[PDB]
Parts: sequence; C-alpha cells; structure tokens
Amino acid sequence: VNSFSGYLKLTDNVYIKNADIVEEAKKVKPTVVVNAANVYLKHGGGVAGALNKATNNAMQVESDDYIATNGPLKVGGSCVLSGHNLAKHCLHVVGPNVNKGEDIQLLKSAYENFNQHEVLLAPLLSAGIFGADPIHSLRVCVDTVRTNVYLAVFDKNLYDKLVSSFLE
Ligand SMILES: Nc1ncnc2c1ncn2[C@@H]1O[C@H](COP(=O)(O)OP(=O)(O)OC[C@H]2O[C@H](Oc3ccc4c(C(F)(F)F)cc(=O)oc4c3)[C@H](O)[C@@H]2O)[C@@H](O)[C@H]1O
Repeated sequence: VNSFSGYLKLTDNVYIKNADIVEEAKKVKPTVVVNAANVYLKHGGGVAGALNKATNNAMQVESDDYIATNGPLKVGGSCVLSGHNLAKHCLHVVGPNVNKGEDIQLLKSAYENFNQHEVLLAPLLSAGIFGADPIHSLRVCVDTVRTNVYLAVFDKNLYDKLVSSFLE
C-alpha cells in the first residue's frame, strides 16, 4: 500500500521519521522493507532481529534456505526475499562492518541496491552494531539512492541529530 506519513522530506527522494521500522512496516505495508543484514543473513539483533521476530522466525528460516543454496552474501551486496507479514519483499542489504575494519566505501555499494526498487522502507545501514558514522551513512544514502527511501530511525536522539545535521 505504501501509505507513508509523518516523514520529514530531506531531499527530492529521501525521507526520515523517528519510528520503529517494524511498527512502520505494519502501518505502511510497504512493497519493500530493507534489512540491515550480515553476509550470513543471521538476524541476531538490531533491525534484523526485530524484523525476524515480527515474522515469528519465518524470515530466519527463509534466509537460512537462501544461504544454504547461494552461500554468504558479499559485503555491499543484497538479495530480495519474502517480506512475510511485514511487506511484499524484504531487501536484505549488507553494509560494511566498520568496527571490524571493513571498507566504508562498500556502504555506497550497499545503498546502490536501493535504486532497483521504486519505494523502500529502510533503516540507516551500518549505523548500529556495524559502527558506521550515522551522519555519513545518511549522506551516502542521499548521494547514492535516487528512488524513494523512507528511513525509520528508532532513536530520537539520533533522529534529531540527523535532521539538524542535514536541514541546517
Ligand atoms: N527496530 C528498529 N527500527 C528502526 N531502526 C532501528 C531499529 N533497531 C535499530 N535501529 C537502528 O538502525 C540502524 C542500523 O542498526 P543495526 O545494528 O540493526 O544494523 P547495522 O549497523 O548495519 O549492523 C548489521 C547487523 O545488525 C544485526 O546484528 C546484531 C546483533 C546483535 C545486536 C545486539 C546484541 F545482541 F549484541 F546486544 C544489540 C544491538 O543493538 O544490535 C545488534 C545487532 C544484524 O543481524 C546485522 O548483523 C541503527 O541506527 C540502529 O539504531
């Protein structure tokens, strides 16, 4: 249905809201919801952990099946799997793990996957356990994605810092 509302428009195509991406998915019912994944699609926490939990582990079983057939993803790569009860499709995207020393330029490649989809509900890739600077991730998203991206930022403190950092 893609009935997004409450988002602050940052650019022609990038929108931001302070919300839980799970809550937004069940209110919006988007065509595509983005997961901030690892290369093994092991959904152990953060966005992935919340999305998986909202699918009742169904997302995890499907993801294991994908990994069993294709093997781990590449950092910066993606794969289109089922959205289950949250969306039509889930676009799993692997941002770089900057904490481990992975190349942050792979964050451009990660966001580039967004361009194959007309509208996405998405988180800030690599901005959590992967330790990428939140402002930088939003900048690469803005500089990279040309389709319509609705970013759900769970943390209010981070949301206010991104809005003022961008719209100011
Ligand atoms: N519900 C939400 N809705 C909207 N936005 C949200 C939401 N929740 C977070 N964000 C925000 O999204 C942005 C991205 O953060 P993420 O950490 O989800 O993604 P990432 O940085 O690209 O790293 C990718 C990895 O994370 C996941 O693995 C883990 C594993 C363990 C933990 C643990 C702990 F078990 F070790 F303790 C604590 C923890 O907090 O997170 C983990 C992530 C996933 O399997 C992948 O391997 C941040 O700005 C965050 O603040």
